[PDB]
Amino acid sequence: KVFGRCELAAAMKRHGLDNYRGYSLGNWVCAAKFESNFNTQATNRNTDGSTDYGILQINSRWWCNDGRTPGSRNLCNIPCSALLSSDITASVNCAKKIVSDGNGMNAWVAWRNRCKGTDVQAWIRGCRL
Ligand SMILES: [Cl-]
Ligand SMILES: [Cl-]
Ligand SMILES: [Cl-]
Ligand SMILES: [Cl-]
Ligand code: NA
Ligand code: NA
Repeated sequence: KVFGRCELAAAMKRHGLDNYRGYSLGNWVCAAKFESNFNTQATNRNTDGSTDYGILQINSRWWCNDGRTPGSRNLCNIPCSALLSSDITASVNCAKKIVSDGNGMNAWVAWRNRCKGTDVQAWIRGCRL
């Protein structure tokens, strides 16, 4: 599924991401835009052989099992393909574990490089939430 901007913000808000660990909703929408262009079916290979999956590009080295990342973990206890669903529950619940790991949203390189220090509230401007 390709979400609209405000549709994704509302979905994220209902699943409890708004101000989760102090990150206002616009941070999450900004990260999703630059990680996946709001497409739940996004996948992208990494140089180390791991793969990033779904709307928040969650990687198979640490967080999910895809059966082809040797020596990896599965800390969200899910198959990586669950992260490609039109239902974002698994992505959101796994992202809550990631953002709580110690480095906050800096775990998402694209958030650090494209969202951190910018007016992220612009990403939810105009939305009925
Ligand atoms: Cl947009
Ligand atoms: Cl914030
Ligand atoms: Cl959903
Ligand atoms: Cl933090
Ligand atoms: Na915001
Ligand atoms: Na894995």
